Amino acid sequence: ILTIKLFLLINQFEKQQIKKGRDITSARIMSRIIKITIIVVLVLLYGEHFGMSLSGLLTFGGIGGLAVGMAGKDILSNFFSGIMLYFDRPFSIGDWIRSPDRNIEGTVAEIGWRITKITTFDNRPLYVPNSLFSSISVENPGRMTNRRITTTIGLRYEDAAKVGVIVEAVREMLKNHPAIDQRQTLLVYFNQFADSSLNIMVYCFTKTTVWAEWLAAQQDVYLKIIDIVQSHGADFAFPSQTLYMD
Amino acid sequence: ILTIKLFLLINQFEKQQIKKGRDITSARIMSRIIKITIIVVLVLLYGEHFGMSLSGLLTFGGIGGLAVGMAGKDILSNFFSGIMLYFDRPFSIGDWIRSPDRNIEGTVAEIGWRITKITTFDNRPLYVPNSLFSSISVENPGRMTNRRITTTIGLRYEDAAKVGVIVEAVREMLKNHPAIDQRQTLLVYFNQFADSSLNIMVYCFTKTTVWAEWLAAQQDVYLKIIDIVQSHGADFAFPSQTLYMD
Repeated sequence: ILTIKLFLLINQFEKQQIKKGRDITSARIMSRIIKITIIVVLVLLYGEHFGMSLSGLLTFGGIGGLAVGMAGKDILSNFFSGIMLYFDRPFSIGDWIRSPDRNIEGTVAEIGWRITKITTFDNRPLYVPNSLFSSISVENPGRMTNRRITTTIGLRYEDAAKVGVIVEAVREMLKNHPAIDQRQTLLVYFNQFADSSLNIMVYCFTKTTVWAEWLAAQQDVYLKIIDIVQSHGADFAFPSQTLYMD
Repeated sequence: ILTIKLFLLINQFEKQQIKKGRDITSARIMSRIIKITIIVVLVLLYGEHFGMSLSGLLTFGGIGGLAVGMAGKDILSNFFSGIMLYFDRPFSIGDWIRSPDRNIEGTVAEIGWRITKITTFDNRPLYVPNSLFSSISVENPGRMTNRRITTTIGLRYEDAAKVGVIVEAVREMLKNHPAIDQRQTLLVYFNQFADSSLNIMVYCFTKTTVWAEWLAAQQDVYLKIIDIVQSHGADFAFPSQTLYMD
């Protein structure tokens, strides 16, 4: 009677799957698989009243369960990480996330039990297995407080007498710029002997976090830097070489 | 009687395989393998009425099942991932899919219990084990909403006085182009001091998702950009060098 009840239940499931709309052969194969699995489980559970030697079933079930346990580790790990994400999540829907270990960059669209769906920046869907969120570092640029501007000014080696005044002028310009956050790091220093130029680092932050506003402020700063450099008699350096001719 | 029944059943299977058309020696070898496997399973299951010490079979079966369990992990994992794909699939037949972790690029042709068959873009079949779809990220360009156009305009360092007007002209041209989606990102800014040029980024989207239409729109935009740049007196920059002669 137990076998009849289980068979009728999975038969109802099978016609349910068919009515949902699916290939018939696949439904038959899945129904079989469930049939054999249920039969094996019942035989192992109900194998003493009409059963066998109590040593054979132990070994057989141990081998089968051991093989199944190592075979299904990844599928179960994904769902376990999904439960963990449900309880403790480092991001929310709509957050732009990133990782230095794997390519998962994009904005979160859906968080599921098995995979997370993320919209990339070329408008494509990306499906990430949940287990990855248990072994890699996740960065959240969507929760940033400032946008950083970093650049290098490469002057000619013959402009060594004007490095200090140029550095001071650039620092003053950055300090008086209305779009620059004055409570964050602000460094302008000459710090590198390059192959063909003397390099000056520029390192600052903007108040805004909007993409277009940050880009506009960066462009304005770059143009002002060009004007400052060219007004002091210096110039930017191309790659240079010394040629000896026969 | 059980052994006779099983032997006759697998013999019928063996002649079935032969009639299907296959090498005779391979069929004999497979029949043997099944013979020995069935004999071992029956001995371990039926080893108490005429059997042995109830400690030897436990150890023997444990060792055998442990070895078999670790030996067959990959084959069973592929089928488990096939079942998972049957129930929860991130793609469908005819979808162009991709992955940043492995080379599986192509359009899905068949989804099976063990492997997935994908048609590559040089018209070749590729067979991907199903377990890969449980540990890697899958991108679906076949479900994209827009096609992206990104490029860089490199102007000469002597064209620094015309960057703003060129940027404004390019932005206006992109804003008035009938093939550009105006509800998506649209950025045109000067954002890089390159080695030999000043770089302007162009970043926009098209309404269409068709390959040929997107390529045609991109070509039209590129030609218009060339005309705009050349009409303002600027020019594109080749790699440049400064040479000092003895």
